[PDB]
Amino acid sequence: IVGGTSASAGDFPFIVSISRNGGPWCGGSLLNANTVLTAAHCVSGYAQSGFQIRAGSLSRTSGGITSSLSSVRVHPSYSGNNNDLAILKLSTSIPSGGNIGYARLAASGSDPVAGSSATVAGWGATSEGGSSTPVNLLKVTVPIVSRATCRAQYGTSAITNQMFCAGVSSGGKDSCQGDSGGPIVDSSNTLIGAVSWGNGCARPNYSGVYASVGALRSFIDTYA
Repeated sequence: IVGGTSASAGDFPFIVSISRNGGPWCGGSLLNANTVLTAAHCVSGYAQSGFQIRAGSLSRTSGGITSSLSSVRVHPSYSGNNNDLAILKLSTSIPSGGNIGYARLAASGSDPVAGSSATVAGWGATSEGGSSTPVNLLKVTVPIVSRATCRAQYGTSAITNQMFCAGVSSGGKDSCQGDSGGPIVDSSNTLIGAVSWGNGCARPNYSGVYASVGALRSFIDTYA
């Protein structure tokens, strides 16, 4: 996260860190005791056993409850950056309570409205190409950018009906590498997306692009 502040305990009861090979990698969202939602690109085709989920902590490396993976399922229409969601099943069930809870999802068919506030969180870099990453979870609030404006930035084909965008024209506030798969929420803390892709991080006039939960509820609902 670029331009962020430290998340407080319980800000995102459902957020998980996804370590890979013992190191930082991605974020995700705990949907129920045995299921995490993340970005497909975080997991597709990689060795499953390299991943470890942690819930209930502001750190990636201690606190809360861990699990390995039992299975990975990417969206059936995943292609390039499009439809960038995956369902992970956990080898260890994670109970709600305390600072752990399960995500509530954006309604099917919903689409975040330009100008509304959104908050994104993760353990990723604090600058584009940064090598260091924070111990504790960061968050940042950015407005939704209309799909039309986002298509002006990236091209028409590049931004689909299963993506939405968020950021500020001046840049300086965004998700970045290592934040992929983690949550973006609306102002009510309802999960509206997963961190997906963008041109660099926090660049002027290049929004962050998010996989849209509202557009992808059939997949999520079927397999969660």
